[PDB]
Amino acid sequence: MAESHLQSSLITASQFFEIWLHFDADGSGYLEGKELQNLIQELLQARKKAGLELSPEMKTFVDQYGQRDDGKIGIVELAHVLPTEENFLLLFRCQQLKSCEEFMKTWRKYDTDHSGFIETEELKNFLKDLLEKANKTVDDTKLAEYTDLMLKLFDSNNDGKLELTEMARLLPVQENFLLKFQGIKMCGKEFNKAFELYDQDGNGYIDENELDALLKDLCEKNKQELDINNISTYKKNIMALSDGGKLYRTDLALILSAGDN
Repeated sequence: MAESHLQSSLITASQFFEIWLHFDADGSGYLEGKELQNLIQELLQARKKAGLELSPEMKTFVDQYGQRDDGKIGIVELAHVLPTEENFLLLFRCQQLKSCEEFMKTWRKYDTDHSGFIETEELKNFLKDLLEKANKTVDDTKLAEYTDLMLKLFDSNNDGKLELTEMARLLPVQENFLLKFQGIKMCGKEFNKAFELYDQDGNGYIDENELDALLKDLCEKNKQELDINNISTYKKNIMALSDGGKLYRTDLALILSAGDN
């Protein structure tokens, strides 16, 4: 399989994911630790095997990441090491067109009434908006291949819908909260409980201040991931799923749930 897809095609990011899953051991949804050197070694193998040199990004991926033992990557760093789909990647570059959080403000923009996760026809419309912004057109082999892998690799209940952490695995893991938040996971159950606790006004809604309270709670719960030097930063973050400074709990149900709702 690796032998094949690595040295073949214009790997879309579903098949990319297959190759990735071929060494995404932990299933972190991020190429974790030593499995990167495991990747990297199969990559450089596929390379020297099929007689393809390990191109300076892939070769540097071994030279700079072949020792990223305590490392972790999203689809982002590998998507241009394994040359996935460079033009399709432009929308993937929209997850990194500024930040890992402000694009999330974009992601809920299309959805219906902001359900917190885009549905099928709605994510099948998500790309259309993106198509109007990539300054290209994002061709059929970009739009569908890409819309589909988002909608699949992180379909949270196999409903044909889209929640964050695929687009957020395709998000730049820099100032994101999206990987810390996969391990931070309360549980969708205490998630529901805590949200009711964050709803201390009894409004049935939460605004970005109680969001920092969401995090004062969380940090003091999972300080190995959520740290007080960025806690009002995580407030900055989740704030971007919610609507108008005022968080409806529909869109802040995937950050801290677990990767579900």
